[PDB]
Amino acid sequence: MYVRISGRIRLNAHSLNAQGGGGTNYIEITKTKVTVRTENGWTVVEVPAITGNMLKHWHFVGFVDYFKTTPYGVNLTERALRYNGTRFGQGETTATKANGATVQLNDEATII
RNA sequence: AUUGAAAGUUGUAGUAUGCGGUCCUUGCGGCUGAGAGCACUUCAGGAGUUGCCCGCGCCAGC
Repeated sequence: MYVRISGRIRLNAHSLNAQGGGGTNYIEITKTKVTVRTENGWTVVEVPAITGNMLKHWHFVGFVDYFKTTPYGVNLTERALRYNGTRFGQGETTATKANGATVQLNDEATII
């Protein structure tokens, strides 16, 4: 099954996907350039935006939440329960399941 | 079909997690919209005008 969704969302008073850190004063929101008409040739304007990484991570969070309750919820990484998106970072060969069982990252079949 | 023929610089990644622009504060105290002032002074509801003129309580009644 393949599905595609596209639409518009109203959204006001949102500090989503800021730039600066917590300890730094004046946390700034992310900006991105877009190209529009303005009843003449093409012009680029800088507008607030939310990156696709943020959306993908929150989809991951929702999927983990809705897959935990299923009877096959044991088949999950321990990092997933922590909402940790770092899947098999640099410098490791084995991973830990949700129940504590170890899994070897040798073949894709067993991993999936 | 030619320095030629095939050739992903690629796959995973939340610049995040917490945080009262807050606590105290009389736009308050005193202050006559007050004192002097005739809506007064002179004015006939007045002069003239018949409740008039004619009229049997009447004739027959032992």
